[PDB]
Amino acid sequence: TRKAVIGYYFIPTNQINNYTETDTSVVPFPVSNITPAKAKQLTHINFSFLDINSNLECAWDPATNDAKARDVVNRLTALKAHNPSLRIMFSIGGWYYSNDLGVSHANYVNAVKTPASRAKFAQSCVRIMKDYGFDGVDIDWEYPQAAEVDGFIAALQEIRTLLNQQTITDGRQALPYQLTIAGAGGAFFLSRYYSKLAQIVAPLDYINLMTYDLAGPWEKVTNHQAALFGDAAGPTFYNALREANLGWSWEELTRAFPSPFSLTVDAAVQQHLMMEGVPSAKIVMGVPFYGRAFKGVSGGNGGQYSSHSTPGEDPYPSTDYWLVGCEECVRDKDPRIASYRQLEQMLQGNYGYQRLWNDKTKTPYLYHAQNGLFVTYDDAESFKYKAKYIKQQQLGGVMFWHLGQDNRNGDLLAALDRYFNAADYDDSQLDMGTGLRYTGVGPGNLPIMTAPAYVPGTTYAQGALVSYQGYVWQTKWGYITSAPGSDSAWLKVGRV
Amino acid sequence: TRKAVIGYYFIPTNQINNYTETDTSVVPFPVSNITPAKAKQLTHINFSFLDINSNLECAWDPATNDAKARDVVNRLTALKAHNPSLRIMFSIGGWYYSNDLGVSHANYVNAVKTPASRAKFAQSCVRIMKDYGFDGVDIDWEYPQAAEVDGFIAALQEIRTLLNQQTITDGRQALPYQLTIAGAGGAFFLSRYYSKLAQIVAPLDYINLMTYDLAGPWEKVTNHQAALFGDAAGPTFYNALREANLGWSWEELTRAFPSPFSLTVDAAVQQHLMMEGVPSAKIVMGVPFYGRAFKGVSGGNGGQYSSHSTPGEDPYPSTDYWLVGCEECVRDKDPRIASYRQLEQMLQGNYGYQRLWNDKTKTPYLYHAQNGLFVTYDDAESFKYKAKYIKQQQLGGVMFWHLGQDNRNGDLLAALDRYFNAADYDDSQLDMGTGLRYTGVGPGNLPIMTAPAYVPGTTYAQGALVSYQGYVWQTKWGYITSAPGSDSAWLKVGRV
Ligand SMILES: C[C@H](NC(=O)c1cc2c(=O)[n+]3ccccc3[nH]c2[n+](Cc2ccccc2)c1N)c1ccccc1
Ligand SMILES: C[C@H](NC(=O)c1cc2c(=O)[n+]3ccccc3[nH]c2[n+](Cc2ccccc2)c1N)c1ccccc1
Repeated sequence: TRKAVIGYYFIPTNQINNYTETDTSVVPFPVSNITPAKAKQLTHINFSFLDINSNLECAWDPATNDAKARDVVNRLTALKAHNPSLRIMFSIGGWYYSNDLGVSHANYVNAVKTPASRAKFAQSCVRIMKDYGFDGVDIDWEYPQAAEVDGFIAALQEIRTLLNQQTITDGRQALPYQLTIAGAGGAFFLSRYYSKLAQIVAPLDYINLMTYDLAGPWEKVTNHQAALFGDAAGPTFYNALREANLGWSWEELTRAFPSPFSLTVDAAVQQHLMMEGVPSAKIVMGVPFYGRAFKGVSGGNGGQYSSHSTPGEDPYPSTDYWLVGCEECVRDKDPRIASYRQLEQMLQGNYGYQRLWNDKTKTPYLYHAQNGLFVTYDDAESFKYKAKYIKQQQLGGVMFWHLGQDNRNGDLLAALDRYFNAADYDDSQLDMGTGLRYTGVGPGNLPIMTAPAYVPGTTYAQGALVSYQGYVWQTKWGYITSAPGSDSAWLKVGRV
Repeated sequence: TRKAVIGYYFIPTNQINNYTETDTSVVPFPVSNITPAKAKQLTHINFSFLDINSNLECAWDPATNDAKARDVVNRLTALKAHNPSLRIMFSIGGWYYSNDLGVSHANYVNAVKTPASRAKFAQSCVRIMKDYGFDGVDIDWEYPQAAEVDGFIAALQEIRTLLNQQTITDGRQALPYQLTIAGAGGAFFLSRYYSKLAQIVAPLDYINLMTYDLAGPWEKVTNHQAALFGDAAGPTFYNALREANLGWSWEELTRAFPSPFSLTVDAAVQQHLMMEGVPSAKIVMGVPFYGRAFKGVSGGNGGQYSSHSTPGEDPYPSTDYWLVGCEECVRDKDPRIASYRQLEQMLQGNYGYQRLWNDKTKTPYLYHAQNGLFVTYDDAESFKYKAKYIKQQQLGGVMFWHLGQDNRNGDLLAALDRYFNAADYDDSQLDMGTGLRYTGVGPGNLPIMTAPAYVPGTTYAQGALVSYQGYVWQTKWGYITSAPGSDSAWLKVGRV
């Protein structure tokens, strides 16, 4: 099965209203920049962002010019002529709209609250999709909380029902309408809905893990924002998942959620695989096409794992644009975020940066010795290890944020497509390194084991192993006289 | 309120069928031994044991001679003339009848399954109580498993209704018919039903904690079988309660069930008090009137905390009676258990035993240097700390197993009555020692705490404390934008 390659296309309302394909000063990345070659390297384009209005329906930003917006979407759907597998999705949400303190957060909470509101919202999604020519629905709520999860899920089920009907009605069996979400890529936000991952994923074609922004100005110590594996010299974090409303025992929580742990991409993938009902083929690994910049770092380790003096406020509170060489940061008035395209021209422009590599996290980073700057980002070389990981773990594919941040040649997108599909690329000997792996074990990734069948009437000692009702169980203490699952003495440790 | 003093009277079927008050070789402890003075020192006598037959009704052992059994009961109920507060209870169950592999275990499991079976069993309990002149019903099932608890509880509720009605019908408002159980006194067996303690205790007058047999031949290391507080030099155990179906988070389970922990009487009491809905006044501390003997111990600490060569099979598999001086062990064909009366005479006979004292556990023990023997037991001085504990923790009183194991002067029973009621006994200065206390915290023992009210729209750092909806909550990590109780980030740490 061909791996998914899901690239976000984000364009602000202002850029839609003044859309042009001939002037980077108003629209830096028009649809024209997506050539036929790039469209063939993509499987999905997530147009972003749409929102949920106060009428609890999916809708565009009220300031959007509908005619210009329809034209941009048409420019995107025209790309399907170059790739009959391409889907133009649209995304509802994003951090700005849907975060706890975001402008529209209440609309997300209310839209999923009742059967009537969910049916009304679900219909609005399909309607938006058919009216504008999209190929599926992507929900990016960051993030539903525990009491909202069940309503959120019933909404996803309802959208799945109407999409499947719309697929049959439209004869789209060859390219069915799809439903996806962007999921959390770190344990803290994941813990909000972690216990109900199976029911969340069941109606989805993919869950796109936002396995980036694992470091940023909101953290006291600088770090890699999308490390694949852990670095023992780097910071560790409290495993919030051991506090999720799972209803598991102490042993189960401990074996599944070691704490502290390394906040890595591999961690977020394994934590999804630990739950029953979450198939690997539905997991998509997100990767960033941008870097995160810190100032005020110390020396001695290339800027890694150092305290810093980067403002953490949103938006950027000053007009001090201290990322040398990033005049795209001047345009956006924020020196903390730089696209891969900008970072490339910073490296080749003699600005004082060194490209260093951490062979444990398998990610690059830039260090500025003179002004004390640190940048964490990804490139075509980090994508080689992540692509092999995707294949080894039988994941659904890759997602990235976002297209407009690739270089003008599109090397990041091409690298991803190459690593999955190029007949002349062979990563069988690529060294995945000795960085720390996430070693938790849960109900969904229990190892295959063999054990004698349980015998009623037997008294088992501590550590005895038996097979029962499909699993291998182990006693946590001695003198066990009841059956596995009947008694808290038995721990599930193996499968089949 | 007078503290309860509940003494079990156990007499096997063969002793009932051949009952005599003139021959200790046939009946070692006839009812005659309980004088009016001793009768005034008791509040309850639990006659034991009755059983549940295959008709799912309460009944005597089929081999019992009914006329002789009535004679034994009448000798107990006649004692009520010397103490107008005394109740002669009868107990259903015990280890031999009700343990998982016991002869009648299925009858207990099946009796509580349905409304019809529970009603039939409950009525049989009242019918036995009135027919033989008992004053209440005591259930000693060792122990109901997790799936049986709800049915067990509905059975206890149903007995409560018929007892309350029977009290009205008989004009016994002055001495109402009572309902009790013996509960587990150690975490392993307690974990079977721990989560449902409140609903179990709700219909009861008392739950009698079997806070003994916390050491025995089934343990590899010798230890005190009823230590009041923990000895750091002694063995520690896996805290099974952290594996019970409580639905708590990792932090809550860890806060409530530190592990490993000292298996003590204080542990079992505090673990009951940690649960909401379990009033201290209903908790009764059991104490043993017998000792447990081990052979093959090493020296250096009086036989404490040593490996041993004691058989653990039941019954005792040989005729090797290695407990010097214990003639009663020869009669009973088991050198591992000795009544306090017998242990006293062993100390009086120059058999090689020394009485030592552990001032951490507040319990005595015997050590035999010559043959390497160790005995854990209780006496009148250990009862001084346990009686003071009962008063300090506002428990309902004391229970003991069993009357027939006291000496003929009744010093153990007289000691308990003295420490609770004698005007000339003063334990106000008794030093409870520095033994380890059980420090767990749960919902029934959350401390009162004060914190500023939670503020919607605020971002909290890690460790912040707020008051909300009746509790004080603490953040387990930073950047918290959700309400307490709404999210896995908040930990209940105090009550408002
Ligand atoms: C999609 C991706 N990421 C966000 O959209 C975003 C993610 C976080 C975040 O994980 N996060 C985690 C923990 C605490 C705060 C916080 N805040 C976030 N802010 C808001 C923000 C805050 C401070 C500084 C900059 C931005 C955000 N916009 C992105 C978007 C645009 C450009 C590049 C990348
Ligand atoms: C009421 C008290 N206690 C028992 O009646 C008893 C309690 C256990 C027990 O807690 N326990 C806990 C864990 C594992 C096994 C086990 N077994 C028990 N056996 C049976 C037994 C088995 C092996 C060796 C000796 C005795 C027992 N009779 C008693 C009764 C009469 C005379 C003295 C004391």
